[PDB]
Amino acid sequence: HHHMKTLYTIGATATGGRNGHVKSDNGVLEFEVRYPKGLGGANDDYANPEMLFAAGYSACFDSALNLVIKSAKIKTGETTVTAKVGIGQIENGGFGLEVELHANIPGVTIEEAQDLIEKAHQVCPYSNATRGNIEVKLTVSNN
Amino acid sequence: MKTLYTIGATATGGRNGHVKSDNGVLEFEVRYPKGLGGANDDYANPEMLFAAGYSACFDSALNLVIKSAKIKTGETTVTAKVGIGQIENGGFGLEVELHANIPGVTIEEAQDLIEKAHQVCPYSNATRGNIEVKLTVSNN
Repeated sequence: HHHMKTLYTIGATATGGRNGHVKSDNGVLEFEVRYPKGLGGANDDYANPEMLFAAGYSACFDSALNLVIKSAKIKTGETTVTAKVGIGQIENGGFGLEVELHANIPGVTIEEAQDLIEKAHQVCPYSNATRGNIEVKLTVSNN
Repeated sequence: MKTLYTIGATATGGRNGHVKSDNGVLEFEVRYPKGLGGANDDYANPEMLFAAGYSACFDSALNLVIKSAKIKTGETTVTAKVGIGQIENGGFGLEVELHANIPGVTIEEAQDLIEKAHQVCPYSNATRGNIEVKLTVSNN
């Protein structure tokens, strides 16, 4: 039991089996999902849950990074975050993820950049949700 | 781990957040929802991406489990409801209500299927023990 004061909740529904469909409760997100070619699918034309995880994690981390920057009143350029998500088979026959995250923070020193991403990595819910379970390699640049 | 597939995405845009997968298949804007101080509820956000991804991951795993057993069912549905709140480090954490519906089976069969799916789905494996995932099943 992870008791917290819930600030916001959002739902989504998945249907359609192998040729899947996902829709947020409010319709803001709605699209097809399919297995990608590298997992035995027909093509790479559609989204999949691994891609949704990369999209969500990159956005979560960039949002947390910008909150940390604004809280510190530090001048930076516009930040960028990339998330690369891999899937493979794990020990029980299930499947698991691995993640590489990279942030770029223009206009700061590397010490500042490192401090900022360290804090962002504690703020981001995706980082808190995955810590200890999967590999999350996190690096920062200041280009 | 022997990696079978990898996919990337990039987020940028500052106050006008934008996310794009490496291949352009997903590209959309993100903003804070009203409940977290944002202007409205017209945009995606990372909580919504997690709900979409988890529901799809779990439904995919469930269908793989069903097919491996050659069990006849109706079309399944999975809902994921994702909450966010402040946690002990001063940062923020998720919580999930995950519900599957499996038509055409007994509730005991459905429970067995979701228990197996919860070991297959990468989102379940990645988050286990770090967030509460209330997992239930129906057979409507």
